[PDB]
Amino acid sequence: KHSLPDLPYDYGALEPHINAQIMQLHHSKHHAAYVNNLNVTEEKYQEALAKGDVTAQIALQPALKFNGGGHINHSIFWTNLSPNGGGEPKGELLEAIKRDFGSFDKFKEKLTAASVGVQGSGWGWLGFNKERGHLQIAACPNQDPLQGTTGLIPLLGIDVWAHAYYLQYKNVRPDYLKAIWNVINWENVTERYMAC
Amino acid sequence: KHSLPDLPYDYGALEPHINAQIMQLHHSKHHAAYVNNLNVTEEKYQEALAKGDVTAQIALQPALKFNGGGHINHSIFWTNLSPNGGGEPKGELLEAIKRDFGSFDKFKEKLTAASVGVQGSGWGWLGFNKERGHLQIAACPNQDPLQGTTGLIPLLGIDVWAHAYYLQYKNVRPDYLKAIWNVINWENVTERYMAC
Amino acid sequence: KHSLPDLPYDYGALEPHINAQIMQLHHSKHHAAYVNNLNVTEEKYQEALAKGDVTAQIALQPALKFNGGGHINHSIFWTNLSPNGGGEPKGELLEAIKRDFGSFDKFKEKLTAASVGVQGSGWGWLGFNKERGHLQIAACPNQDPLQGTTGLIPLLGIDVWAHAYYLQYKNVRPDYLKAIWNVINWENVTERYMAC
Amino acid sequence: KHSLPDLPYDYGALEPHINAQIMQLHHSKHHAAYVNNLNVTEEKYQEALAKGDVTAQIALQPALKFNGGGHINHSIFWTNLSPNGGGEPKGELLEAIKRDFGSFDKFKEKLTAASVGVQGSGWGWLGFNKERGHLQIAACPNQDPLQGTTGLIPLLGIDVWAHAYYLQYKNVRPDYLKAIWNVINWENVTERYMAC
Ligand SMILES: [Mn+2]
Ligand SMILES: [Mn+2]
Ligand SMILES: [Mn+2]
Ligand SMILES: [Mn+2]
Repeated sequence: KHSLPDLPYDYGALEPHINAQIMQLHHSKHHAAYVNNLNVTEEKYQEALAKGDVTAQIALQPALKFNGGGHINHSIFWTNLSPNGGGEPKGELLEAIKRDFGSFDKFKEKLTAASVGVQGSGWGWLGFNKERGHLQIAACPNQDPLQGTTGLIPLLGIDVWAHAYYLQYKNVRPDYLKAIWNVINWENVTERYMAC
Repeated sequence: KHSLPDLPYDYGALEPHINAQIMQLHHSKHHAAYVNNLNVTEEKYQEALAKGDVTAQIALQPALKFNGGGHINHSIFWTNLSPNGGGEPKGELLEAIKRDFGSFDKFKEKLTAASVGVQGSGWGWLGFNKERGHLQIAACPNQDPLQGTTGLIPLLGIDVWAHAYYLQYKNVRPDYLKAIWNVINWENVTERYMAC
Repeated sequence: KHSLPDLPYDYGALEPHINAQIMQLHHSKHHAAYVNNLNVTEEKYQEALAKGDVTAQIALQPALKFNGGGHINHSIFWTNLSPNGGGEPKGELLEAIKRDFGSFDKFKEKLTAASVGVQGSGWGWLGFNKERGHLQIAACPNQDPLQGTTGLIPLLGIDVWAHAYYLQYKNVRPDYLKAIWNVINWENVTERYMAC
Repeated sequence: KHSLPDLPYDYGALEPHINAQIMQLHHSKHHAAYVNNLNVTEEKYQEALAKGDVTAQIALQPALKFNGGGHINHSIFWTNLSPNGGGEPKGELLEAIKRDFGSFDKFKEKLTAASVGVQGSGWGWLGFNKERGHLQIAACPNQDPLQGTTGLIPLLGIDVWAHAYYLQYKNVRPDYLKAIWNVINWENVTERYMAC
């Protein structure tokens, strides 16, 4: 069982950067749909599994990756934002940032470039590479979850699906990316980082 | 060279089914971006080709498929719609429809199911199978063009990228699909069909 | 768990078309590995599902598809071959082949083309489409199973992984394809066809 | 056009690690086919580009990637091997390997893992990342070229297509990988490394 997580703010807490209408639809509609479909897919897989039905398992697994990934991605995203967010990180996170990307600006520039460049719906990720021990930027198609498909540990995600910005910024993703920086919860990103 | 095609109507000609704001953005912004990037990609490929630079050719070819496909898909789409559209087809097209899908309703039902089911951005296609000589429904991811990636001849396309309906129907694709039936130019679809 | 099925004949029963060495390697080494790995992966997957670990499930997915498909594909393949095979089929399978492909020779020409044209490792597939009600030819990459990833019901499968012909026909697949027609078990393909 | 490069040594020069039969087949049959097909595809592509036929270009894409990559990958591979190869590298390539992987043995352990773990046909790739400035290991499906699809500059390539080891090591890739370390041309990998 999986559930739709309650936000730690209210829908309008991020205005004017991300309007309340987007936050409400994104949470109670889009994320809700992924959780519901995820639960369905996984009561189905559990019975395909019990019967040893390999064909059903494999047919199931675009559904499970899309909805399961949708749940994982959005669950992290909500925690990645805050009405008291914005600014720059401090401590080991900032030290690591300029160590792997040169500076906070270069990092910001590369993450923005990765998110805006996604063809179609997708996500832009700052991740941690456990093996190599360094920060890394990656982009995922649709709702493919970062860790499950790449191995990298997710620290910060920028959702570039049209439903995350279109009603407010239309076709101009650059404006969407430029605005979100003001509400990123660097306190949460650092927590994620330290746990690695 | 490729150019942005002039519409055969004005932006508001399809109201209330598809509002004027969507038609304007979709044409002068989204389609325009694909044509521009397409032309860039193909003056680049032409010089990669002249130098025998295989690596550059292969690096180029997500760009070319995405923007080139974007141009092809939208160019057909505009002709697929009409303010005098709607209703049902007549002649050999309707005969072929119920012959391959049972009835116009079953067909309509399956095409709607294919479009609404697309994970992420994509297109739903009624196509013609030259080899087998029958109608066929297919769905393509992002801007992958039907013929170039499937071999099927495109007859009718339903664009399910959020930029084609979100401002008006939000997350409810079913409402978007239900509305578009009233402005489909069956006269154009039949032309496409007869040419096969 | 799953099991390596016994072969319906001796390893050297398909000579000279497919030598005993290949049959022995293909069955007792390759197919056995898929079963063993399939079981290890399923056990795994059962643990991830119990804990609701979506990430573990999504990460497990390529291992399960590859091994699950390996087991499925090969299990069908063994029954598709016979020392008393060869020639053409009779009954309605034959009429269906005429109806959907023109003639038996056109069918084998197209199934051979789909098999030889597989880039890298893969399978050429005669299948049945329940939706349309007709036979259809498809090719699958590596060990992706026909039904699970396509919806088509498998009738006859041709394995074009190098481990199925390289020792005997080297770089020449056409020679392999040409030879295999002599050991096709049409009785089995007919049974599979009458079942759906 | 493109050309099948001559081999820097005789076909039996890598014995007993890679027998003459494989080397002869791999070079004069497989690589030659990629070059020939690459040239036919390019000529083609030149015609489609002249006419501005986007559909023909997009349809041509898998043929060109597969053959173009085949030619690129194999051309690098021949220079990566030598009768006087084997042992370890010296100079800064060695320090870079220590710095980015810990030790030479950890590097070969990881490059071997990436190569043996390739599902189906593919390549294991040592590469250099110009953006980050460090060595990196990557695996590519079938004939997809490293640079063109990844951005990484190729230094050392290990071919795991069955046609590169099956005749000699059958189903056991680890034996093949274990053997190949004896003929690696570190002089060439060093030159490729110093160039970028
Ligand atoms: Mn989202
Ligand atoms: Mn569109
Ligand atoms: Mn096989
Ligand atoms: Mn090779």
